[PDB]
Amino acid sequence: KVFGRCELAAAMKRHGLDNYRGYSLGNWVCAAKFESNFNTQATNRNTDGSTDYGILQINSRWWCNDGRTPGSRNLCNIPCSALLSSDITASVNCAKKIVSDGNGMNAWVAWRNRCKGTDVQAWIRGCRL
Ligand SMILES: O=N[O-]
Ligand SMILES: O=N[O-]
Repeated sequence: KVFGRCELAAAMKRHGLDNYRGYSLGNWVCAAKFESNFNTQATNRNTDGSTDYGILQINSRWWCNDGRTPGSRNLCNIPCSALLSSDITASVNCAKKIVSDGNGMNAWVAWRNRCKGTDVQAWIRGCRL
């Protein structure tokens, strides 16, 4: 599923991401835009053989099991395919664990490079939240 901007913002708010660990809703929408273009089916292979999955491009090296990343961890206790569903519950819950890990949103390369220090509130402007 490819989410609309305000549609994703609303789902993220409903799932409790707005100000989670002090990151405003705009930060999460910005990250999702640049990680996956709001597409829940997005997948990208990393150089080390792991893969990033879903709207927030959650990585199989640490967070999920894709049956092809030998020696990796499954810290969110899910198959990586659960991250590709039209329902973002699994992605959101795993993202909450990731952002709590110690590095905050710097865990997301796209966020650090394209969202951090910018006017992220512009990503939720015009939405009925
Ligand atoms: O969800 N339409 O911006
Ligand atoms: O992601 N474990 O193959």
